[PDB]
Amino acid sequence: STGSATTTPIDSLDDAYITPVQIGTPAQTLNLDFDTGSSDLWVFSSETTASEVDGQTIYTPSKSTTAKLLSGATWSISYGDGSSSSGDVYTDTVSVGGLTVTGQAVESAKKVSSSFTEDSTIDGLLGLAFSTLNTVSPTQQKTFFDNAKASLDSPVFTADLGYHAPGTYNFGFIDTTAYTGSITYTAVSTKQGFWEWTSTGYAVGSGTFKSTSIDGIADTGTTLLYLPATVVSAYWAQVSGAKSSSSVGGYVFPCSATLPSFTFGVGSARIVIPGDYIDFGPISTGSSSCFGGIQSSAGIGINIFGDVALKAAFVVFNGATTPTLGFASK
Repeated sequence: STGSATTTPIDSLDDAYITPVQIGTPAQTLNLDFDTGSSDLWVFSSETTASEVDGQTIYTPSKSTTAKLLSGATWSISYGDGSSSSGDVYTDTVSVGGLTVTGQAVESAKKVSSSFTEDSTIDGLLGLAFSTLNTVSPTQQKTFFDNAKASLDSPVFTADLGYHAPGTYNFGFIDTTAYTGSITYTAVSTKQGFWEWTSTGYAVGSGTFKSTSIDGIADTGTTLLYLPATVVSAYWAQVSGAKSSSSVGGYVFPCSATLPSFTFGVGSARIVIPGDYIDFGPISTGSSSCFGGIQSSAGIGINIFGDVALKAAFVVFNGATTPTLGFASK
């Protein structure tokens, strides 16, 4: 089997992407944030504290003839941005772009933190990291991809995120029309549960490529590109007036600037992030200070190849017995 679904930016900045997902019988369609940095499929639901729902579409398990309470199971998750959610668990039928999994753990939120409430466009998350990170207790649950893998034509999914435009998540096949040149594959460590890999270096604008190993994670659920402070300083030093602002929480730059591109290495190959992809717009409405899309990871503990980087590429998440990542230009 295969599946193919369009993923759409939630706003004019590409802060996140939502993909429609059918849950239950009859189908209830929710728009979920596909997140290769986590491993829980959780939804706003009829069980979510009413004051914490503000415009999201909810899953109502009592209206699904295929929903079954996973008795005793609870979940609770905290994300790198400080947001969180928790609740109980049903199993139900879940379909993405025509690919159907029966018995998928659907984690029903009883509580969500304010950032989720405040984002009316995201009805939940669909985790695509390794199932070892799934938070369901006492019986850890598998991701949608893990459950689907055996049925897929090939044990892969691909992320093709758009810049200010829709893109595609495919399951079970590699669309050879969706990228240019060849796909370069690189090793993955699953030791932390992430799609963790080592970039071979970087370049700023037309500058020379610096060969240096940068370990990080391919994370569709993180907006920006988070890299070591040395690398980020070298990038922003090429932008007149750019500075790190403790009050804003990162590098800002004059909105009048034209940003240089940023290149990252995948083996001997190179992925170029156009400068425009690094512009996240005014820090507050009407400001002439703009927020940068490349930020330091120094306070995180891990480097994160988030959407800023991934949307410059066609990305293969290869879930073969030894997982690997593939990147192609597009």
